[PDB]
Amino acid sequence: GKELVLALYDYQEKSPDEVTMKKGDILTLLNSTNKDWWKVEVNDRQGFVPAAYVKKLD
Repeated sequence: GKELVLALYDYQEKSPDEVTMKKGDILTLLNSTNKDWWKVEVNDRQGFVPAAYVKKLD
């Protein structure tokens, strides 16, 4: 019942509520209620990244 997404691109956080990811990272999806920005967990950090830059795996 987990929810994982694949990072399709690098993304560097540009705001306090964003988080950085590297292409190929496997992120835990926390909140996908917004169509443009998804909240994800990238290890010990959480924050928003662009929804289009990740892909649901499950």
